Amino acid sequence: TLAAKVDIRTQPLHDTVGNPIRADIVVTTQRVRRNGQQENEFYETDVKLNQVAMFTNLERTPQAQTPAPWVASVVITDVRNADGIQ
Amino acid sequence: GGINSQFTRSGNVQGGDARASEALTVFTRLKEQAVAQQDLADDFSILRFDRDQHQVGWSSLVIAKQISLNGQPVIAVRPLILPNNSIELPKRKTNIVNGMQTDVIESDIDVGTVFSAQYFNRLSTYVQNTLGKPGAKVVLAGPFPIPADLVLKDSELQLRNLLIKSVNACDDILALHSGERPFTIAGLKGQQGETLAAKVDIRTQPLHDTVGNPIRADIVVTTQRVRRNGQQENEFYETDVKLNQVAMFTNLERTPQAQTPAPWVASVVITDVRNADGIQANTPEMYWFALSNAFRSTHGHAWARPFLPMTGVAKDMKDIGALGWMSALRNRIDTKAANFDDAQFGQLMLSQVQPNPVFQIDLNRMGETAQMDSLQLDAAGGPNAQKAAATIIRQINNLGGGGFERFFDHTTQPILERTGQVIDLGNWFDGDEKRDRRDLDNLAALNAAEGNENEFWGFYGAQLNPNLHPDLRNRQSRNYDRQYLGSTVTYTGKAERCTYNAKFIEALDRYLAEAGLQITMDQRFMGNSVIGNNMVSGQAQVHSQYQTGPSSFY
Amino acid sequence: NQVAMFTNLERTPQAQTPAPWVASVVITDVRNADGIQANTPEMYWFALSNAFRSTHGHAWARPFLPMTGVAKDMKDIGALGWMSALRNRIDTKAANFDDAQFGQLMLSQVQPNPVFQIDLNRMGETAQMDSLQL
Amino acid sequence: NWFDGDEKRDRRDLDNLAALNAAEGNENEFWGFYGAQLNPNLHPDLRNRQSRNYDRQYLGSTVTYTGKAERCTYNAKFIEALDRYLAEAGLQITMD
Amino acid sequence: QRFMGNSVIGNNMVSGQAQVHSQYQTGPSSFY
Repeated sequence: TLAAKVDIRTQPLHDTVGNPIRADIVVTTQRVRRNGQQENEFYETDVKLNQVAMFTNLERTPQAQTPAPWVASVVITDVRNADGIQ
Repeated sequence: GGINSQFTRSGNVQGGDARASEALTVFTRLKEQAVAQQDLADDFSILRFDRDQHQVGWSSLVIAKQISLNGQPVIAVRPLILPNNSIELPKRKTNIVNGMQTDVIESDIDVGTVFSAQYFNRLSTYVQNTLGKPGAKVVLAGPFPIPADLVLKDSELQLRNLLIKSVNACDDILALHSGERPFTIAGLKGQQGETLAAKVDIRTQPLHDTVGNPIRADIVVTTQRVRRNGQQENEFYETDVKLNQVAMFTNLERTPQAQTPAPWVASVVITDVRNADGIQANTPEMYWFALSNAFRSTHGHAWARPFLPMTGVAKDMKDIGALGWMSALRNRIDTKAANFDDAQFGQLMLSQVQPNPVFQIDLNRMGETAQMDSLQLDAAGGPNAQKAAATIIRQINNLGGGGFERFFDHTTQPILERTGQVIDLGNWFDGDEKRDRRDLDNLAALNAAEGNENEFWGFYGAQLNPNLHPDLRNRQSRNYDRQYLGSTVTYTGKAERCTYNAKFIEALDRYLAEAGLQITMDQRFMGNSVIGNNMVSGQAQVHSQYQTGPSSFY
Repeated sequence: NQVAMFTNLERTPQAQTPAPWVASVVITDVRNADGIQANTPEMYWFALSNAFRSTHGHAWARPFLPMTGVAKDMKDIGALGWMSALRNRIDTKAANFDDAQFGQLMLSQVQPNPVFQIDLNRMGETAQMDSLQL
Repeated sequence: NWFDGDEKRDRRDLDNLAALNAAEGNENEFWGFYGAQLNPNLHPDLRNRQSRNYDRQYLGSTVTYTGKAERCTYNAKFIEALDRYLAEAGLQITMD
Repeated sequence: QRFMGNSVIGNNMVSGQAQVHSQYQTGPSSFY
């Protein structure tokens, strides 16, 4: 089965040339192949496919002063595949 | 997986471990250099245990030396784990329940859990297949991981010392399996009119491991040979007169009594036990002889010496005045004052500290003395409880003649006790130099949190609460260290704390003392401490209704 | 079987680490089940043996804890603080007060072990055993 | 037995804690009440008189005496010996 | 003479408690 794991980060991600990229929320997709008597304890075979880096930002609607004043907008910065996949 | 084989784009990316080949090359060059300088002998081999083609958590380096005993080959191995920071092992998930809600806890995996029975079985099979002997017997000599965040390009001396020590350990285990003369104190007389002296020492800078790992050490007890004759020659020159060294530090524990006995009890923790640098041999009977020096620290209450304030500086991390926060007066006792001195320091220690200490040891299954720490952990409790105790008793009997039964009875007396406490091993870089993570103790936490008792009590419960799950305790301990110490903490391993039996230490000391071992070494009135021994118990002897009713029984 | 018990506090004569007060448990009534119509001497000791079992989890101190909602003020345990180090009484029936420091109070002012006593009566239902014990 | 406002109750409800609650801060009166119970020097009739006066003072006017009883203390070792003998004799009782 | 308390109740005290029915991971060892 395919499982998706969410993650919250505080250190920025890095590009292939060392360029930092802001990333607060990281969503990944993995392959879970846990059978009954699974062998290879503590050893994993590259079970990971995708990775998306996201961070949220707040925008204020122009209403003078029940709806909330602020609206949360999520910005997608980087989309990439697994390192193993060429 | 199959995706790469399904598209097959030209070029290769990743798929390799680069912290094993370089280490192997470095070790081969170091071995060649050592052999060239007539430091070792070309009789051992160095092999690589790749994780990729063996499917294991961590790659390792193994140093195998083989001999022949009665026609049966014997191989001794000293694996060296090689953790890498470029890859992440999958974490371990645990579930706990609180009321109507269930949550998932993500733990972390240490080096110790990687080295399991299956790992050693695969390593032994690989070594047997590589060396050409399928049925050869394989005996472990003690694993020793190489810590991460260590640059191998400029650490040649530590690696060289580690290799020589590994060869020495392999020789030691091979000699023990072959069978040699046990080390006894009867051969330490020297028949030359010398005596053994023990010197106590108080330190402030941490001790260092063979790979630069800091170790906290406040009290150091050593044993030396004093050979000062009449017209002694060689002035200012000394010939390696030193045998043992034990590093100790004290910690305070509070008994649960509501508010004449002192509120706090002092517990002494033994961190490192080692022999002299000159001595290249390590045998089981030397370990107990070195450990016997720990009890000698109570000759003049030397365990309380580090507690007294130093003049001129105040790090405010080990201040003893914080002990007064929970005393009868809410505020703290103010040291660093003109009036304060040793005159009432003794009064404070008498009125708030128990006179007798407690002895504890921080056993580590992955340290330098792993082969004895594992044995003591097994003797503490488990399926192998009788065998370990019998082996320990046999070793103690072998050291110093025999007849240990007159002082101890292992049949109906526990040797070591497990307190159910797990201690992290790490280092935090102070402003001046790298220090040890174990510097944070009960007194340090009390100093950090001036008056808020609830936070300190939460921290104290985060260590030894039996009701709370161990993973939560580890999480709280890792959060508190970050809160207090700093952002430079780097964990390296795990350790367990155990408490020795009170009678066992005294019996061992008395047995060694009676076995011909003689060790020599080194104010305002307060009242009469001897008048209370003589007290009359009795009282002077001088000559100077119950209505009933009918009973069916009689 | 069924045994009815209630605890009472006695004060040892010590002038001012041992707790000032000692708890004494008084056994009032010992009886068998309603269905059983037989009364023999060997059942009395079997029933009385149940009295010692009340100390399995310090169950003798359970009635002392305050009840929520009502306060008859006749069995209040806060009066024990009148002769304590502080002159005033400890104020129960408060938001902060709970079992967290109730155990602390019992440890610091009540002896851990109880005392067993019996109120023998030569004219009660079990007169033939009360007279023998007297 | 003394008739409470709601229903008839038992006279033994008045104990050391009840007397301490009734007398808030006057320690001397409570000490006199405590001595009225187990003073060996004072005669038993005076102790009964004081105990009958204190009950009237605290409980109420509905007290109605019915009999007499005596208090005794079991031996500490006897209870433990009896419990151990019954336990070793094949009796197994389980609870929380 | 004024009463001060019961000096004999403390001699009789129950010492015991009511008697009712109601990990350890290891590693390789060279010794055994």
